[PDB]
Amino acid sequence: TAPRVVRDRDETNFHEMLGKFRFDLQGSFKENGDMLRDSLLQVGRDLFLVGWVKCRSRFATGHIQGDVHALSYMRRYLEKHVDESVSSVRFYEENFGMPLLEYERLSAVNDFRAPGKKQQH
RNA sequence: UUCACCUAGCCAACACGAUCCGGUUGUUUGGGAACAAUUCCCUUCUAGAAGGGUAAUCUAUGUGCUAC
Repeated sequence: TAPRVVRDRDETNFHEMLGKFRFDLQGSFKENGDMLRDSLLQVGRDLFLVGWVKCRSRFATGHIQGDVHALSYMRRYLEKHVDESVSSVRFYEENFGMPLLEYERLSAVNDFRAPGKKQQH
């Protein structure tokens, strides 16, 4: 687990680093956010996403991790290239350069609560 | 492909694998139950006749009875 202090430069290692994404969406969505979740999953597979994501009617956040260069494209896609209406984009934290990764597969957390408890809640 | 999340609610006979045990550890030829009164008649033989017995209990599935 050698840090970037060993010899990363602009020759060949400039595109050999990992990190975490930074995004926090907020605003109303069509139906219950089904369109946004489906669109994000298809694009995420092409970029070989590892982290997870959360989608809902209003709340939309998550933690996405991957390559330093791969995540750069997603920043522009999820800021202007949005078919739905977006109010504003927030940020929580970011970090570039880290040995190995935490997650292994891309998945979206969905509300699988039973319908019986929905009325009580 | 809810690869997710707790398990006093799993197989060692699909397979890998911690420890004990080591059956020339394989092969040739066979078997692996529920149903006995023998070809019964001095009337008959190269064109049809007389006798066949374990009645012990459950679960899951096809199939039947309806008008005086």
